[PDB]
Amino acid sequence: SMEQVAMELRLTELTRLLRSVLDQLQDKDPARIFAQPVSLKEVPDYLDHIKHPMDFATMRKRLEAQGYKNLHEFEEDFDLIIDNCMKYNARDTVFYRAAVRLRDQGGVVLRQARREVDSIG
Repeated sequence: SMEQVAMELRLTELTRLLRSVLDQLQDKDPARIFAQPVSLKEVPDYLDHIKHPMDFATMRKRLEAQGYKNLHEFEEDFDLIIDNCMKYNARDTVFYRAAVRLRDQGGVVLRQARREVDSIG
């Protein structure tokens, strides 16, 4: 149907906008702390601590399959990156501090992304 096509075009355009958002958020992680999944070979207990691991590469795979239906879903995964790190790592660590700085900086980006998603529809 044409209606199904129009919905698919909207999803495609959302995917475009979320790719630009993802790029901008990942630039706020110049250390690349959040680039890849935590390795279960290197942190064998991780899944005892963190139930839903998340990282920028895993987000990018979902994005490229057009797997985010709305900005809320994308934000959920970004918040998991931050929140997982702030739980597993202590306040005095480079990891935790990197997560705080990512959250603070990413807030700016996400605030305008929401306006754009609402504005363009």
